[PDB]
Amino acid sequence: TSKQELILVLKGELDLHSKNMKNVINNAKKNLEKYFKEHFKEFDKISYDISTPINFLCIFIPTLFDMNNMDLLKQALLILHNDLHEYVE
Repeated sequence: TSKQELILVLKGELDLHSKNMKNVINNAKKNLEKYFKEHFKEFDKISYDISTPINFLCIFIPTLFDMNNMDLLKQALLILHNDLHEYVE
């Protein structure tokens, strides 16, 4: 029903394992359970993908939307932002 995507952006100064993908799995997962552990049972799924190693990241968070009130992207927008904000590399 509802579809959302977060245009991530990293750097090409890496040549061994990308923390980007690991950042989504750590968040998309931690966030998911966060709703299941805090709210017991919610309604929202998260996914991600890589758009060329020398271009940009393509995040695709699939959510039905209904009882979220736009309070789940706070972590997604922060994780990606902080990633390209300071460095965290």
